[PDB]
Amino acid sequence: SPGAELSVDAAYIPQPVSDSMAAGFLTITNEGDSADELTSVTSEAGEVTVHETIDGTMKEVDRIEVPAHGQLVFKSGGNHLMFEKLKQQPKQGQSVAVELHFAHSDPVAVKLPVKAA
Repeated sequence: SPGAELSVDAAYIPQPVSDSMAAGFLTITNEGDSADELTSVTSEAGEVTVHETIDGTMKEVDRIEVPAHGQLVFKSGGNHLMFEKLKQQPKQGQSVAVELHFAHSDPVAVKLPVKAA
């Protein structure tokens, strides 16, 4: 249905070496005819920001495209989410929930288990 053509998989957090910050990975698939934008991500765990990664350096962005009949991939060595202001090191066995918010679609809740570093 309109506003629900986005789905998520490949969603996890590698256990960080930090008590305050972590990377989140996930892939967003758009089966729709129209491109969308990830415009914010929320979580009870801390603040979530979106980063593009170029040559092992990162760049924070406010908005990022999800192409029509395509994917936006967050993964090791590529773009990623960054959890900030965490209250403790997330650990294997735990999971963190986020809500993805999009310019032109309904939001999407995701569960991100913490995995080996």
